[PDB]
Amino acid sequence: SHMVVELAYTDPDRAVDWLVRVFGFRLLLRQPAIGTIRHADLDTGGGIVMVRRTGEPYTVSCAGGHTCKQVIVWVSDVDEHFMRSTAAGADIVQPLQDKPWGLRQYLVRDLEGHLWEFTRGAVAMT
Amino acid sequence: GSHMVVELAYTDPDRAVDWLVRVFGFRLLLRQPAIGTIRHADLDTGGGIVMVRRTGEPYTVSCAGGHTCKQVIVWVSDVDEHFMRSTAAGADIVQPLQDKPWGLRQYLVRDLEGHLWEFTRHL
Amino acid sequence: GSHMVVELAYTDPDRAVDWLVRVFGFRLLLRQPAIGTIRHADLDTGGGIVMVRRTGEPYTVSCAGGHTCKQVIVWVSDVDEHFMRSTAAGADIVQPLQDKPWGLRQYLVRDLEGHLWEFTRHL
Amino acid sequence: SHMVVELAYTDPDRAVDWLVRVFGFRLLLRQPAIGTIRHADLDTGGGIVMVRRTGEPYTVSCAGGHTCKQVIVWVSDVDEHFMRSTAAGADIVQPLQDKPWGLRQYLVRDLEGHLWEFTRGAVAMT
Repeated sequence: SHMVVELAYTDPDRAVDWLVRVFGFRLLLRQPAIGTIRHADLDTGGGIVMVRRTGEPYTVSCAGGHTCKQVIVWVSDVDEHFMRSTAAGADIVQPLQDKPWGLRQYLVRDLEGHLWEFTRGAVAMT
Repeated sequence: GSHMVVELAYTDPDRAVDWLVRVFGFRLLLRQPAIGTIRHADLDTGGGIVMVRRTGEPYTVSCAGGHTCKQVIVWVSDVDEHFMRSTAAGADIVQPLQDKPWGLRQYLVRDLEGHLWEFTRHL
Repeated sequence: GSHMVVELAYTDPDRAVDWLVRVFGFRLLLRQPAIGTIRHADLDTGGGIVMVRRTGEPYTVSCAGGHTCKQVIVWVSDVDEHFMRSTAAGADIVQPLQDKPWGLRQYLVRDLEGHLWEFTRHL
Repeated sequence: SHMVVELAYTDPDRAVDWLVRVFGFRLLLRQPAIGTIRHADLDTGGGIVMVRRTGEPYTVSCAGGHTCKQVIVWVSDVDEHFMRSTAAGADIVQPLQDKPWGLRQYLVRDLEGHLWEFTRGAVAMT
């Protein structure tokens, strides 16, 4: 396979900071290294997303082909995640709930209104 | 030492693994969890891995959207013997084995979920 | 006898083939056309085929839409030696080689077009 | 990798017949075998498409997840293709033209308004 998820923000500078603080993401790579952000790769703890500016020339050759509005992230500890987001006063759309199909999850909007869903042996044959 | 992994979503991974092993002759490498219904399985094709996942439970971060039919492309050495096994197993043949411009010998089969598999004699 | 084929679109297939052979150690199996710039190339990974295509020229019938970045998943036997070659070639490392829950050793690299490649020590 | 292209029609019966006659497609598989069409696979001469009803229960488990409105088909003989479509009086959106990037193509709408685009050595190393 599938697409890399890419997110477009009016200003990625504040978005990167907001996502790291509220959602506990970590910055892996940023471009340019110094100054205003044109591109950044963030570890969500359930995979990486690309964040970019709405418009401009793109730094990545295959970028700008799609833009995601609703992201699904699988997280190890969803309660602690839920606790950090609400303590920061994020726009919770749906409070943390057990779903009678073996999942617990919540919905939340980020600082620019994009919807995020956060949700929670081996036998090798030979 | 390298293996390309192709991720495919199935409604019933238990039945999909069984089907894929029986019909295509893939080999189960790994299943998760150990007990009960499979949520995730890795299958060796002999040249690449098929990662079977339950619908709605992708391998990594994803954008929200529907379960769609995938086209899978496979090169095989003996496409005639391959077609004969697929047919004997009762698979749904979409395009029967035929010659195509150049040296191509290929056929097309739909799996139990509806994914399309194209098997070609090394193109 | 089987080989899974993974199709990937590149703006400059000539440079992509060169890059992929040099950086990842893939092997050129086939190029089309014979003379001039490559429009299509097949690359052997040792366990699966990468089909390089020019952007806007897909392998088969398609729905209209943009050129997007793909995530490619690869299992490797010696991920340490693999990471050392990628780095020496100057590839853009997104996630440096690290241990992850279970027995996982993986890293992530972006290719010249921007596709993401995840290399893991047999998961 | 990519999706199979699936097309939804108000009545697939007429659509299948129309596509075979005007666009020169060939029916590979139909469901059910007898009676009204719920599902059909058509060879376009540049790959296969799935055609189905708008709604209903689906016969294919992975179907109904997407629906394509604009299809791109690569054809060996685009002039003959163009000639057959116009002789049948299909809604040509864009007449057959050489494009200064090495391609010749035309745009055309089908009987239910979906947009179709029709467009036109080996060295093994080892």
